[PDB]
Amino acid sequence: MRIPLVGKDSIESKDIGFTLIHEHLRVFSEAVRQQWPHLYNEDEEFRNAVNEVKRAMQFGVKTIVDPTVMGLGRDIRFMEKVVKATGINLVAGTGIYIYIDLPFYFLNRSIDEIADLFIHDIKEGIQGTLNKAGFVKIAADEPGITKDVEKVIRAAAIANKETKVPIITHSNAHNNTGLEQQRILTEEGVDPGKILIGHLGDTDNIDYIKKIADKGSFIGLDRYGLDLFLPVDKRNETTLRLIKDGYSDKIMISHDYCCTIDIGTAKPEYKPKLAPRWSITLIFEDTIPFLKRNGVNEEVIATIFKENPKKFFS
Amino acid sequence: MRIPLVGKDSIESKDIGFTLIHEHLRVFSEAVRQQWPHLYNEDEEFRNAVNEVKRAMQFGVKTIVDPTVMGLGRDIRFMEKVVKATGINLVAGTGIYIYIDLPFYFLNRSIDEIADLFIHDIKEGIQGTLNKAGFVKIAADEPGITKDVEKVIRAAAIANKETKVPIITHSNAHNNTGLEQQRILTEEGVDPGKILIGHLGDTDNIDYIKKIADKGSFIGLDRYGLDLFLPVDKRNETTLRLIKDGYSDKIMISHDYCCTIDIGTAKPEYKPKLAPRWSITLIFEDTIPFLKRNGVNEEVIATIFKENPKKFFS
Ligand SMILES: [Co+2]
Ligand SMILES: [Co+2]
Ligand SMILES: [Fe+2]
Ligand SMILES: [Fe+2]
Repeated sequence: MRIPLVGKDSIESKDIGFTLIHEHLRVFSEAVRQQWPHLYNEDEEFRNAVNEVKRAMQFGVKTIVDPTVMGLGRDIRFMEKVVKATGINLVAGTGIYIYIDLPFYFLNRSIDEIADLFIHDIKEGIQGTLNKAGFVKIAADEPGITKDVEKVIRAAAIANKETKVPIITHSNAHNNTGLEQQRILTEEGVDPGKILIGHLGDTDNIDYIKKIADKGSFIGLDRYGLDLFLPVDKRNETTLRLIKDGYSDKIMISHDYCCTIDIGTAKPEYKPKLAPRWSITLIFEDTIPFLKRNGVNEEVIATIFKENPKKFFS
Repeated sequence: MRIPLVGKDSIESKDIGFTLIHEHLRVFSEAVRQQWPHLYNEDEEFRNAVNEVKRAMQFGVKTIVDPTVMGLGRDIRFMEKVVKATGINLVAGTGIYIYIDLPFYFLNRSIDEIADLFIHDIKEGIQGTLNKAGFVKIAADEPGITKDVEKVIRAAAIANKETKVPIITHSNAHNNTGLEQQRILTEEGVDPGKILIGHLGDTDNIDYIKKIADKGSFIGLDRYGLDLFLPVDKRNETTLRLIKDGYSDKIMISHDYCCTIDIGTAKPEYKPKLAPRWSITLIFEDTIPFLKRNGVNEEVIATIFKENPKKFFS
């Protein structure tokens, strides 16, 4: 009776268990898939998602939070089927993922109208189902905090204030967008501890990363495996340094893995150089063992993957 | 047989008859409708489109060309439903409607891959049906010819050269985008006579409009009713001037009417202010009568609404 789950009764936050806070069962461009269905294979997508979730569960993952929202091809019914086939705790979200402008629908519509969409998903349910959103996802990237990006951020703040769900962000680690997202959300009255500023693991600039944590928000070291953003070894070094400097209670770790994704960058022939070891279980194979043999106590692991998510959703 | 029609056998261009070259049965943002179905009412959308098309047919319209493509919510099955209900000849298109960047799908994809999508729709069919595209639609607006906009234009050229279908554009009448579209397409080897440069009726700058006509392309005086872009009377004066100057061989006229559109700008409360007399039959009620009492004969009306679309699709 707190965190809504796809295809299940809602759960208390104290019962979330070991959590992967940022993974995607499937990502696609809504307009492309609608216009050219021949490009997609739902059987393969389902197979890939089920296989990955099953392996995560074998490593002890109890809950997966999937920030696929408008602009990334959120499909609650696809998510339902994956849950059915695996028994995973899956937290679905609402929100809008844009880099520049909103869809034309939003021309001459207020921030209130946008927030209403989020509240609908949180209180009523997603895409005509009774599966409810457990959080709001927003984005900004290379283009910075544009007018429309800002509208979406302020709409997310309204939704959090009304429903108490936390906010997960996508940011670009190199241009201050994460710090700006946090600033705007907190100014709108969002509790800093209800914000996860995403993709900060894409940089080794620990001074910037600590600024965000210092202002009270979780920091997303959340793209493990995506070497094109930052290699695994450098991520590991950065994660280890943050832990040693006392930032464990702010750290969240994940892969941002896409069991299937439709962008051209994700073509199989680019995998070897861009993301050779990227999968939903890389941290069990590399990161966690690495931390443990570099003096990191098990209590820190519990904090990052259990306590922090519990707090985020409380 | 030459021009494919939705839900009908293809027709020869000589049988196209009185044509509205740019009208929309329904426009929506794909991602918004997919994520928040509660905002839409397909019954109402269907009724609106059927009612408008029936009135157009009563006034002698034989064929409607509907350039709703990716980015505007093309839905071939909705189009089929309207054809069945009305008996209209409906030409559907392929293409991409963007102002700034392509959907993320297109990250690291070639211009050829884009063209392949268009060729698929033209040669195989649209959205898994046997209804084929009869033209390619591209756009550019206030942001100008961005890198991604330019890719789409060049993709349209490949599609035209390969399949001979014509190209219809959306442009901004005030920033030279129409002229640039024409230049890029012709430089790629597209026959200027297979291009309609759209939304030129949004300006009363006849020197600009004539520049495009002189270069061999049709000029889209195609937003009659949309006063916020240019009021009916000034459009009429511009149209009449171009006709008196001898340009009826390049003129195409339409409303760009949307029987339903989901953008906030089109909320009913704004209609009286922005587009009070906008509908799919305005040119029958105002424009054509206006031209006639200004000495324009039935032959010129025939050239614009029958002969020009015939040539365009030949
Ligand atoms: Co992201
Ligand atoms: Co247009
Ligand atoms: Fe993500
Ligand atoms: Fe249009």
